[PDB]
Amino acid sequence: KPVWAPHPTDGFQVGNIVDIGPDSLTIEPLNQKGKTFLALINQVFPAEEDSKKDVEDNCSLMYLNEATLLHNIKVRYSKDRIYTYVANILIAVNPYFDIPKIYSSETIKSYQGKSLGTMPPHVFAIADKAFRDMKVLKLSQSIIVSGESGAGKTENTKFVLRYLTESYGTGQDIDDRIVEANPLLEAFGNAKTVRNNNSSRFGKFVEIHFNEKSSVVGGFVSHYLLEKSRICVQGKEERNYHIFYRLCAGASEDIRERLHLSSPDNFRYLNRGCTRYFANKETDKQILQNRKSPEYLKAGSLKDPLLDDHGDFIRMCTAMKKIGLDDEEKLDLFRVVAGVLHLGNIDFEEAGSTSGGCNLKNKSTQALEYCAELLGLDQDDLRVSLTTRVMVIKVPLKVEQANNARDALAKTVYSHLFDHVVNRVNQCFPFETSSYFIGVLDIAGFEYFEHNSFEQFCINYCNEKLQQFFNERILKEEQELYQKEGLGVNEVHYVDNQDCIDLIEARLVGILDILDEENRLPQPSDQHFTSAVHQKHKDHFRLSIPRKSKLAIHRNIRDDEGFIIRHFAGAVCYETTQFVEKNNDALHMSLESLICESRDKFIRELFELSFISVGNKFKTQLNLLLDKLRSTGASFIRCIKPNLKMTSHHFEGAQILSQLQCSGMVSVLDLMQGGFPSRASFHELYNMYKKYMPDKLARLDPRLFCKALFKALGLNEIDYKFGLTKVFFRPGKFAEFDQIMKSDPDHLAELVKRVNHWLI
Amino acid sequence: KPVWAPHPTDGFQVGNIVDIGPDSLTIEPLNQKGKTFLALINQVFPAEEDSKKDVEDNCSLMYLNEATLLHNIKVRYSKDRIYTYVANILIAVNPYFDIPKIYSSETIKSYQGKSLGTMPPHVFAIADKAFRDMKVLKLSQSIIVSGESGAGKTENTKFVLRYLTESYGTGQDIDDRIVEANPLLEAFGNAKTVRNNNSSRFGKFVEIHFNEKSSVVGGFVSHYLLEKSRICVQGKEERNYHIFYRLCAGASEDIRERLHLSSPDNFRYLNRGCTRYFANKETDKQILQNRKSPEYLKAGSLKDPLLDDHGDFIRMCTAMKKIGLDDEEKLDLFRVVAGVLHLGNIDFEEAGSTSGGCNLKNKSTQALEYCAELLGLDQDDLRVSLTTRVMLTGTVIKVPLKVEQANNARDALAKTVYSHLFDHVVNRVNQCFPFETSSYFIGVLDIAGFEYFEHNSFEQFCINYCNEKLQQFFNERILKEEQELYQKEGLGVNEVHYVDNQDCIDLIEARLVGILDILDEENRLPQPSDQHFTSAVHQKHKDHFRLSIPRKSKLAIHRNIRDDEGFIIRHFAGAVCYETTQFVEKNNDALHMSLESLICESRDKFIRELFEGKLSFISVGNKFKTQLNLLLDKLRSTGASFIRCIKPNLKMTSHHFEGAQILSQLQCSGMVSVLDLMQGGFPSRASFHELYNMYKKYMPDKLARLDPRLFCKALFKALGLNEIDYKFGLTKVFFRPGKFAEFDQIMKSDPDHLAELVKRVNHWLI
Ligand SMILES: Nc1ncnc2c1ncn2[C@@H]1O[C@H](COP(=O)(O)OP(=O)(O)O)[C@@H](O)[C@H]1O
Ligand SMILES: Nc1ncnc2c1ncn2[C@@H]1O[C@H](COP(=O)(O)OP(=O)(O)O)[C@@H](O)[C@H]1O
Ligand SMILES: [Mg+2]
Ligand SMILES: [Mg+2]
Repeated sequence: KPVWAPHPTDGFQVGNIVDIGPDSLTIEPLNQKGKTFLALINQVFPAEEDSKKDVEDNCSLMYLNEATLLHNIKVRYSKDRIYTYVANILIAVNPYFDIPKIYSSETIKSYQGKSLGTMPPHVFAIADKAFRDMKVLKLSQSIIVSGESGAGKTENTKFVLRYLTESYGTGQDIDDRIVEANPLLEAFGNAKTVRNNNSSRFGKFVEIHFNEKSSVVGGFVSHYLLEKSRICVQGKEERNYHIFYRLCAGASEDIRERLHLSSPDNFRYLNRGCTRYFANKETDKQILQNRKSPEYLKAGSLKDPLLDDHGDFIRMCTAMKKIGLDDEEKLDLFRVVAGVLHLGNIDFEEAGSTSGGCNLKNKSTQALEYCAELLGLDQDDLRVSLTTRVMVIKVPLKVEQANNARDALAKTVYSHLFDHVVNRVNQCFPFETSSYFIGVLDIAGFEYFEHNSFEQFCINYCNEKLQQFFNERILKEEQELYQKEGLGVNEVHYVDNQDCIDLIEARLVGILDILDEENRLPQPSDQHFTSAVHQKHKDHFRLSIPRKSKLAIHRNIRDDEGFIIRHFAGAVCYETTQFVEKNNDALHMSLESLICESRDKFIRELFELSFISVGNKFKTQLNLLLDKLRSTGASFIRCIKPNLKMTSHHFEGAQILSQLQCSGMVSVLDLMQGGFPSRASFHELYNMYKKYMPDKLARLDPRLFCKALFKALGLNEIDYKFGLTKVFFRPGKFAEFDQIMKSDPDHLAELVKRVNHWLI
Repeated sequence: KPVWAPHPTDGFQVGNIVDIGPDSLTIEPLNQKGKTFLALINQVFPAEEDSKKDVEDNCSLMYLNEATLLHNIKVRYSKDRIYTYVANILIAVNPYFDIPKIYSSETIKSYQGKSLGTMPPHVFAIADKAFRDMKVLKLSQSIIVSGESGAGKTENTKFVLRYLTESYGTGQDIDDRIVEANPLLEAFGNAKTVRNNNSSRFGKFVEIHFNEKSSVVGGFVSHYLLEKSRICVQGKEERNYHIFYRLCAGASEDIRERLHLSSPDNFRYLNRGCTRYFANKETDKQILQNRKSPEYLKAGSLKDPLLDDHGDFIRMCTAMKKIGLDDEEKLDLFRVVAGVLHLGNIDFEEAGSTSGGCNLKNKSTQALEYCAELLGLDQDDLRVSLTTRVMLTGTVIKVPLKVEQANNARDALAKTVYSHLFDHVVNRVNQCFPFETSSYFIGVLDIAGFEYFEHNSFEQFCINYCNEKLQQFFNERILKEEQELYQKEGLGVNEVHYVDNQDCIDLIEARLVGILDILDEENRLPQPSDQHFTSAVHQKHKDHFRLSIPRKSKLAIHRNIRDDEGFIIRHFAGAVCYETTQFVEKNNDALHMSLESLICESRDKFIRELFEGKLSFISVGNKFKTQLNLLLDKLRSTGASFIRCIKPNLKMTSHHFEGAQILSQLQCSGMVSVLDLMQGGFPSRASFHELYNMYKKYMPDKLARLDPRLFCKALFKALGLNEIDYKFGLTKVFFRPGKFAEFDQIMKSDPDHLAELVKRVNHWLI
């Protein structure tokens, strides 16, 4: 009798149905006899009889639906239980505080070799299940950690890597080198955004490699789309990459003087964003007064439970030394960071024309001197390369063009530094050969804002391709297997997004190749690119002009000023201004030659028609990643952001429900509950027990020995289902399935004995 | 200067640009000063300076666009010139009257061995180009004749076959035999529809086979999807297959009495359609009064320039006798036709409570007697098989049928007997021109043309799915492979992007989730439902570009159709809304075992030969998919030539060019896109190495010393070709449209010809 009905902020609320209408139900809310509200019949759900209980696996609920799912994970969250299963899929709700001892070395040990369901839900169990599948099925594994910005993807990725390296690594300098290399990646690739204080501005796939003995030999980090625009400008509530602030706050006085550093407000590439440090009462005392910006002295430090610019610098330097980076290497990295900062301080003024173009302002001499010294460049060569350009003819630049050459040089130098850092990290844990790998995927999900540019376009392209993988693995392949085995499982359908992917990535006519065409034209134009997209995709369902938008804020955007992509996760209107500029990874040959001919060996090694497609380079990386994903066994962790305020114990029902809906988790609740996540063929099960079986058992058809074995083990006909060639085990039966699958000879003998006792 | 701007019925109208706005052009129509209309900038095209002229190849126009194409086709049509090229593709506009001597034996001879462009555009030239390619390239050929219903596909297919057999045959009756057998195929496979008085209700692929000497050895006809529903019921403006009317109108009194025939109004399988004969003042006098239905006596005869039920019967019988069918065989065919007619006259009535079944009405005794006698069946065996169904239970037992189920068993038996008769007729025709072995073939494809009506069923669905598949072959061969070749050769030809029609194929034939497979699933269920099938289609294909619910239709006649009662398929040739009622029934080719056993165990040797507890199910859709994939493998393995037929109006009238209707066909056929791609296309090509090697034993040292490309350049220049006519690629030399004659001269391997051209090069080499 009480049901779940919609609630604007809680998602659902308890009530009683008092009336019915076509398409509607009248709901009386709990302890409010008289008051009523209407709801569409498909928005009203049965509730669990016991409202105080919680289940570890959502598949155990009497009624599995979006409302019961939300309530179950709510109750668990209020008891600081952030992990809950949906069969072998994990849901992780960001606690926004450190829950005591749930990631301890003791907690790690307790999860080792334990079947799913034998221990409470946890990321450690997902990591252990991937290890056991790799070890047993002799197949590489993938762990996909999904969710919105601030959901907890990066944190759960670290928990997976720590679990695997601590458990299946002997305990060696080599073994720790995968975990210890992380503060280095975050310093150069993470930054403070409005949604996350430690936002990842690059995607990653971290592979832990194993030998034949299922022991860690080493690892490999693949990185994607480092956000270039952040290098030069940030919003007032955002910062540039952590490294700049860690170096400004933590460097020794000798380092600060050698790099000519000062408080962040002195650098153009930092002073448009927030120049405040992450610090507490203690660490603020360790930061010298000369490193503190006026804003930091007025507003105080930024607050975060773990981020600390001074502490993170010391930790970073300690990690660098432990993984094998010497001081020379460390100082070379800092020199480039400082060089990039001084570069941003170079200002230009119009020349008297007469002679056209621009000059460096006399106030920029000191910045020019510092930048050229740190980048090992000749001062006049840098001065010339920032105010002129070559195109056959050398021509002067206007102020605006000079500001752009300076910003292009900074973005390219920094991006090349990040690539060096990722390669250097890979060089700490290399391996001659491996049998298998366990790969963890940590990358930004589908996103949109008021104004959508190339960055959003690239990320949303990635998630259109990943979505196809998710649909194919969880829905298409799973339901196909049930069909081929004649299990009669109720069919769950999905919209195929191959055409959406085609729109973007089709050869010649794909958006990426149309964009490439534009970059190779004599007069490249964003308007011309956008027109060529609309002209080449007239009848297309997925492609629309901005004037067809539902939102009024887009109706004034011209046909040649944008496009609407009807993505699987919802329509996104893109403003196409600067798509041509952002699509070029190549530095102009005049700037390229200048930096390649540096006096510094380190700088030259960063760089060891100027056009390199950002979109097509990314498509090639994405396809390689997708080939690895498709060739491996896949495990999924869906991270949930509980609120928009980074607060603990603030479960926002409506916001959480929207993520459960949008992620597609709801659409698969009935598939997953009425599914069979564990399976084995009757022949392989029979062949494994064959040498232990007596004639009475051996004479039987494989199907019949399996039947006898399951019955002797106290399994009911509900817990499993026999197909044509395979036996299938329901969710919540992983422990029993692993007991049936255990190949240990003493174990095989022991079970044959149980069968013999059951037959008598 | 005057331009082409849109016109609602003419497609385009000539006008002058007087103003310009942000998205428009203000047009003043010709000779109408002061009057104006707005058009989108994208919809206004340059016109040819000379409006009275016409060009034989549309590639010759100064401005190649849809408006100039339409006008060129129009001007030629007004001068009774129904054929026009788009390089090596032919456009054929149905004249709807006999143009004098353009298909004469004299016209046939004049096209023999002539290169494209040397003679006016004509189907004979497409047939000759296919012959020359087969002889020279040692590769089988296919001629694809496309277009909607009434466009002229069947007529142009006949012209091709007559040309090839008359030109490249023995000279005896053996070549004529392929042509002479046709009245037999049309009598059994063609019928009067609202779009065409002689509509083809089956698809065909006619192969003319050749020996090593490129001489006709024989032929082979492949047939696809004869329409089953027409055998039993037709609309008031349509008829059943021609044979029924030809036999009713032309049979001798002894034949009429032996088959117990009468006027068409006496048969259920004819009296729901139009029972009027095709006749003129003269032939109506040859039809006896006892053959004439009340409707024929009231409304008079049906009018057609060629179709005549009395005359076509005599012609059919004359053709049968000439190709080798004796009277025994002829009478056996007529007997089955009459047996099918009498079968339809068997009516049923409720049996009562005791058995919840039915009985034959006492008024149906005579029909039962006649049917059983003509089909060589026992009367009581037929009575039992039409009113009962055998079931398992494991003892064999019968279960009574309800009236509706017995009407269906009767109709299933008629459709199966008739279909088996048509298969026999196609095989018998193949037996008239067999061959032990052949080197190559020239195949002509004449499929049932794209058609839609007020109400669209499974027949239209199957027809249009096939018309779709052949548009995909055209797209793949002309618009895909062509541009890929130019790319692989580095020619830098401007890329043409067309809307593909593959997504529509996928929707229909995709495994498991395809419409054909979902329909088979439905037939295999305990309670098969059309609504359940339609729901499954909509559920598995959400937001598809080619799938839509019927209420989303543009036409008012489809907006009251329920979601589970139909679907809209967006075909390349225009959106079609299908009513899905009876899709499950029409998708079953199988006859229930009781009816199958009854017809296989006939007393008649002819009937038995027509025919060689579980579910009786054979998929019509998947059987058809398998035939089409086989045909498509054959097409993909041959050199392809295309003829695009155009229907000028919806009234079957001559000298009525409907611009808007014609333009729509030019758009939907991909001709508008082909024209674009020929602005820089190269339909003729050859390896310069293979070309150099062919002349090497004839060329002097001065030329032999040169790089192959250089001898080729010397040869092209010596032959008066300009640098604009040709283009060198990485491995091939390419020639622009309008240079076929010159390219064929370059390619001629005849040693005397090779020597003669080397002499021309030596004269050019001063
Ligand atoms: N399991 C967790 N335990 C403690 N704090 C967490 C946990 N997961 C996330 N957080 C907090 O939330 C922040 C955002 O998490 P993060 O992994 O960076 O998100 P994402 O990578 O999805 O954007 C963290 O920096 C941390 O403060
Ligand atoms: N070239 C032609 N010359 C004379 N009559 C023609 C010609 N093409 C077609 N017709 C007329 O138009 C009718 C329809 O032609 P048909 O070839 O049967 O069309 P389709 O097979 O494409 O539906 C013919 O029966 C004939 O009356
Ligand atoms: Mg992250
Ligand atoms: Mg026809």
